[PDB]
Amino acid sequence: MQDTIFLKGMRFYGYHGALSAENEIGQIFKVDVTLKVDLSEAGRTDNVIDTVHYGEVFEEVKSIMEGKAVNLLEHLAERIANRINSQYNRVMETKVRITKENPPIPGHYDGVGIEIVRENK
Amino acid sequence: MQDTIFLKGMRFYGYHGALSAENEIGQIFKVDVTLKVDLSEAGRTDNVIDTVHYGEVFEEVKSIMEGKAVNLLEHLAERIANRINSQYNRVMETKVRITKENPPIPGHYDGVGIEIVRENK
Amino acid sequence: MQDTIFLKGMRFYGYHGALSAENEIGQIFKVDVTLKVDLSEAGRTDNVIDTVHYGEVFEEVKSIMEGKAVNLLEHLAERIANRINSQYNRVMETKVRITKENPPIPGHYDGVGIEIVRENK
Amino acid sequence: MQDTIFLKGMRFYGYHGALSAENEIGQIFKVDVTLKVDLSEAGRTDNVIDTVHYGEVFEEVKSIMEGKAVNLLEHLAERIANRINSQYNRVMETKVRITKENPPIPGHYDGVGIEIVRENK
Amino acid sequence: MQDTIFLKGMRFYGYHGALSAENEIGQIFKVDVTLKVDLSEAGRTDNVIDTVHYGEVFEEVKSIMEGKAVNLLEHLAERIANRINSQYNRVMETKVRITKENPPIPGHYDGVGIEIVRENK
Amino acid sequence: MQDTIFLKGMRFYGYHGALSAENEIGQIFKVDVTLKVDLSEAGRTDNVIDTVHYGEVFEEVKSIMEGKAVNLLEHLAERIANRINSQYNRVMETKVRITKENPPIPGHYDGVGIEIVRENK
Amino acid sequence: MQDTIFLKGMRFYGYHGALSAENEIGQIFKVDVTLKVDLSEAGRTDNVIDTVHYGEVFEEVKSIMEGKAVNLLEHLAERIANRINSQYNRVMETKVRITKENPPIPGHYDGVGIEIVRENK
Amino acid sequence: MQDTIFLKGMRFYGYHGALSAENEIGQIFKVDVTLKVDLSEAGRTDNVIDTVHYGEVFEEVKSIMEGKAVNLLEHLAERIANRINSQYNRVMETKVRITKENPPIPGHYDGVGIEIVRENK
Ligand SMILES: Cn1c(=O)c2nc(N)[nH]c2n(C)c1=O
Ligand SMILES: Cn1c(=O)c2nc(N)[nH]c2n(C)c1=O
Ligand SMILES: Cn1c(=O)c2nc(N)[nH]c2n(C)c1=O
Ligand SMILES: Cn1c(=O)c2nc(N)[nH]c2n(C)c1=O
Ligand SMILES: Cn1c(=O)c2nc(N)[nH]c2n(C)c1=O
Ligand SMILES: Cn1c(=O)c2nc(N)[nH]c2n(C)c1=O
Ligand SMILES: Cn1c(=O)c2nc(N)[nH]c2n(C)c1=O
Ligand SMILES: Cn1c(=O)c2nc(N)[nH]c2n(C)c1=O
Repeated sequence: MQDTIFLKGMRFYGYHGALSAENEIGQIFKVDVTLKVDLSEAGRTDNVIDTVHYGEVFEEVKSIMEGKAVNLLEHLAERIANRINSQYNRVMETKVRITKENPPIPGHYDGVGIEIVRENK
Repeated sequence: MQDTIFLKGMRFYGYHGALSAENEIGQIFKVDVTLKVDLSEAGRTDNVIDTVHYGEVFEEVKSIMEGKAVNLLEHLAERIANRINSQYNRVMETKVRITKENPPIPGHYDGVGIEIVRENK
Repeated sequence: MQDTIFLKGMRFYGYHGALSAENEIGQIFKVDVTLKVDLSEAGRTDNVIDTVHYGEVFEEVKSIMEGKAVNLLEHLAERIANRINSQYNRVMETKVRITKENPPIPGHYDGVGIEIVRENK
Repeated sequence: MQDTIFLKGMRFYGYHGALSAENEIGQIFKVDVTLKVDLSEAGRTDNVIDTVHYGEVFEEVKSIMEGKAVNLLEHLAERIANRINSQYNRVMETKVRITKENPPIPGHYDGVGIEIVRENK
Repeated sequence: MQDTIFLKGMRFYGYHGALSAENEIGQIFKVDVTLKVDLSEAGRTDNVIDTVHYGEVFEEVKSIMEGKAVNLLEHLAERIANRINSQYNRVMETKVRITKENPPIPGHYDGVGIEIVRENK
Repeated sequence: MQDTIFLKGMRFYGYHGALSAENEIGQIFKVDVTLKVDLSEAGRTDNVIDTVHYGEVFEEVKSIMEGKAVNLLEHLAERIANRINSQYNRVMETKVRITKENPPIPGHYDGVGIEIVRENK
Repeated sequence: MQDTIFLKGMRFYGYHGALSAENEIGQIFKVDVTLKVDLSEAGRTDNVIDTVHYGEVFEEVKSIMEGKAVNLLEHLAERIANRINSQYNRVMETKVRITKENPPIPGHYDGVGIEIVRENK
Repeated sequence: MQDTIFLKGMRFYGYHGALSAENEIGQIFKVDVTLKVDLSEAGRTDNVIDTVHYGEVFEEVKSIMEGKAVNLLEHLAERIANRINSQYNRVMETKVRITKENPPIPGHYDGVGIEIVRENK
């Protein structure tokens, strides 16, 4: 099964970061979420109830990215993946990518970050 | 076999959507279509008859994206995949991606959507 | 005097629009603000008090773009220009540009909108 | 008066061109339209009747770009400018820009084209 | 072995096409070439003789894209793949992608095209 | 008179440069050309003879950018402006912009260059 | 005289900022420099001595952007403009633009900043 | 395990190259680094000590890209991969991509380069 649902380039202003100054000032975090879901029934019925609603998905992502400040990107991505899988049975697997296009790194790069893939149990 | 034929970034203005206001106003839908096809004969002969004509492919995609208004993206992608496979034997498999870069989602993201891969029977 | 202060590409999700469906669903509004201000003293002193603070400027723009829903872009731009000039004497003139990259217009365009220039009285 | 209304990046597939092969095949034409209009009343009242409706403007542009095939870009831009000024008194002046990003020119360039500014009489 | 050598976004103005008008006028063709090659020796020695020279590769691609006019993209990609493999033993496999961002297709899309992967015999 | 004709982003691979190594290796030069021309007659008649043909213009630019290697950008832009004005009476003024996006400058910048405006005598 | 010399998109990682946390962490500053200079002699002679060398210009900009940490953008732009005019007589006027694409501003915008134009005395 | 850590679009100005003129003048090298690392513990603990610090990673990449001049890209990528794996046990595998967007290649392409994947021993 290679069907997916996606939310690309979501961006949030949060105060996460290991450096005290990071949590003080804050920055923009870019998030990509890809969910493994079978979409043939929904594609057959045309009934939004036979699939996963993204607006809802976006609400989960948001509430986490714009919530309490944490240290690592790995913690935010793990809270999002775990949160999405717990609420939706149809999501067979969840992939979370978080990019920090402007970390406290003296240099020229397009962005830094992490990505994780969490299968639904 | 890893050969493909592609039509990237096709965009259509349709009135699909689960929200009544969506079907009223309308929006732009971006579509990516990748077809699995063996192109060595055509690459050998140089005869357009030994391959799949995209302009035709685009016509199928268009007629569906700019046709009657439906509820889900999964329905549009399933009508396109099913329609392409039924008309072309050379297409061993069809992948359809539809992006809604501006859904009724209060936030900042690059786009939301779905993707499906339908092997030809 | 050709010095300016600028805030480019600010984007807000608001429910402004003349069509009822527009106010229902909402969309993203992109805003560009250019202020006429003499920056030689501040450039000489290096004292933020001798110039106009943008973060503050952004707060004014935001509070208007993300406030009550209105009909026209001309009303939002006029509320922003009038609001910026009333609060800052150093701003000799204010230019406001608002773009609706996705209005209820069946077609392919990069965006539509208005721009106004309001000298400070 | 430096207020304006704009429609940027409109794109149409038309068959205009001096070369017979151009009119046969066709291409995409990108159009930018900037109208000189006083928007303080509309910005004051918030009444769409006190300003120029772009969707209407876009309809005029479209009907010309997607109408009969002509030879020059100068003819299309002159038909659009003349057409916009004749229908709207509030438009003090109209600027039309048409770009042919893919003319029959053997080379590497981003695009070619013309621009005209037509004051309303 | 997942090492590769690449030449991305090469663009050529050629007169290939099935439509007579296409061969008359011409257009820009974008080409992506990815070659499978083991680069540890060259990465170890730092000797350009232990690897595949791209400038040479580009010369082969060019001479084909800017040579006699043919009908299909599949023919150009097959002439390039076959030509690269015949001249270089180190290339274990060659992938050719050709995009026609402006074919004679009445519509709005980012580009159309084909891709092929040819293992070296 | 604010009408213009334009050729944007033309790019050529030439060996111009003050540094011997520059003339040896070569680089890509990006060129923008804006010509002042009255386009109302041509816009009225639709006759390409009542205006300035760009393809021709591009040929002049090309023959200079891809010709003998010189030292300065100012020399190339002056040869182009002077060449365009001498051949076309309708061009009331010519503006030439040449960008070196990759000069021998150790740093991170989008590009360097010059621009000149030459009225036709 | 409308000739200019330009350096666009220069970017530097500096620790300037009014907020202590800003000077601690640092960020990327984007700089645009446009110099008013008559380039007809240099365009006539082709002698780099009859014009202003940008690499040198870039060195001045750099040494200031990557030097001691200051409070305002207005101070950096004033040090650059003043520094360029003092060293080059041919520069009739200097324009400096500095953008902070990621200031400590909780929001979504493309960038904030200032611009100044300093005529040479 | 499909988790990764990434640093995309890092760019450095180095003097590497097989052509003497290349080492003389220099150019910008773009680097992409993807590291295979298990991020569930760190995602669970939120402790930066349970993962690989990128700023450190960037320092290794930098010191190599901005160090002594070498001949091939394969040598730089092999020094980076080997250097990252030797210093971090958590990195199960390292992928290095280096692009030369402006090599001494007379043509129009987006960039050329190599990529390697080095599993950690
Ligand atoms: C905030 N933050 C992170 O999340 C992080 N994750 C890794 N792997 N390294 C990190 N650093 C340095 C950091 O500052
Ligand atoms: C129109 N529309 C869809 O097609 C859709 N598909 C999914 N999975 N969720 C959807 N929502 C919320 C929607 O409004
Ligand atoms: C919401 N809205 C506007 O603000 C507007 N301003 C002009 N000039 N025309 C407009 N239309 C059609 C609209 O729907
Ligand atoms: C279609 N077409 C034009 O409109 C045009 N306008 C100018 N000035 N030159 C032109 N050429 C060559 C052309 O083919
Ligand atoms: C020039 N040309 C092609 O190469 C081609 N290849 C496929 N598969 N279809 C094609 N058409 C319609 C075309 O015009
Ligand atoms: C090739 N080249 C130029 O054309 C040039 N023009 C100015 N003003 N400065 C220049 N330098 C340094 C250069 O190398
Ligand atoms: C660092 N910094 C500035 O340079 C600045 N310049 C203006 N006008 N406002 C500014 N703020 C808020 C700031 O933090
Ligand atoms: C500097 N340099 C390289 O690193 C390289 N690597 C390959 N495979 N070919 C190369 N050429 C031509 C070059 O000039």
